[PDB]
Amino acid sequence: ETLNGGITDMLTELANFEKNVSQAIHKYNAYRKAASVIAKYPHKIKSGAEAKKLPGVGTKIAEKIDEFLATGKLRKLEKIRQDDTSSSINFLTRVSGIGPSAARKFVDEGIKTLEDLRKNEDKLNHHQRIGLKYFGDFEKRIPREEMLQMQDIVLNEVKKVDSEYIATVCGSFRRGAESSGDMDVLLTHPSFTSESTKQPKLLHQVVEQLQKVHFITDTLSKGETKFMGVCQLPSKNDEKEYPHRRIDIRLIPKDQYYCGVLYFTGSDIFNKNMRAHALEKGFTINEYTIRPLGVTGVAGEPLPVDSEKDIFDYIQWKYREPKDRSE
DNA sequence: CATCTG
DNA sequence: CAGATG
Ligand code: NA
Ligand code: NA
Repeated sequence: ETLNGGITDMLTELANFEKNVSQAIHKYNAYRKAASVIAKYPHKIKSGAEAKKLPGVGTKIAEKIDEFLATGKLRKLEKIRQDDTSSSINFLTRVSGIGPSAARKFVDEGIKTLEDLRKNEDKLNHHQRIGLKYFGDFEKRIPREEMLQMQDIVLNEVKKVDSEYIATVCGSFRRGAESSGDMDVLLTHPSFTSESTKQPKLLHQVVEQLQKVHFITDTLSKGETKFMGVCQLPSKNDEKEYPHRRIDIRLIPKDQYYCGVLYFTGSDIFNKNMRAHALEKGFTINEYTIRPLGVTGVAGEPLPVDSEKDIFDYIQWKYREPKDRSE
């Protein structure tokens, strides 16, 4: 956690690069396990040879560790931090809708900058056009003071559309947290379930509303259960318009809400432990259910959840307010 | 994992 | 349809 941090980060930068630039998925994987395993390792790695002892770690890495340990740097790390090409890729990728692949094409196409991009909007898809348009906003964090004002509007509108809707805002928003990265809304209705053969309107109906009033301003994507888009806090008394923010809506068959809601809530850490305990309590949990565990190794059957309460009960645990769902 | 592209 | 992005 700090005894072998430099080494671990390195491997990360390294991993990163194999993946992002080179298409070295394998190598890229290679770095990751390594960092993962040095991660656990309890002592002060005092050498490569030492490290090699580790599973996951070979000669090439071990070699790298040496140079690192030996001198506060690594030539490869050095070169990769300079190379304006590889910098391009990390950069472009900062745009929504641009990943590595795209990033690489564009570069070899000669686009490595923001302006580069605008000059050739023509070359981007709807998402990326969008992404370029909001780069700034996209990067800005979401403050709860705003977060609240937004959830206010959402809930009120889903409500009008139909009193039977059930919306919930997950994320760290839900955990407590002062700011957040994007609005994530969970969505359901009684009239939609595991078996219930669909209902698309269920989703497009609300979406409609939001936009109706100008809260939803642009579309990243819109399926029949998921919608990725752009909302915006109606600017008040003209002088201070707000940042544009990523928001997502997702339909769920009622019978599987709470686990969803549980799960999207977090923390990643929380889930695990909670999940680990579920298992101890002879249970299994995932994004959708809670099944009694058979001793044969495994076994099925989704247990019924009417709330987040139902789940805890099951695993016979302390009901956790979202705040303390941290770790 | 769902949606988009082409 | 494969392949990419989130
Ligand atoms: Na991107
Ligand atoms: Na293939």
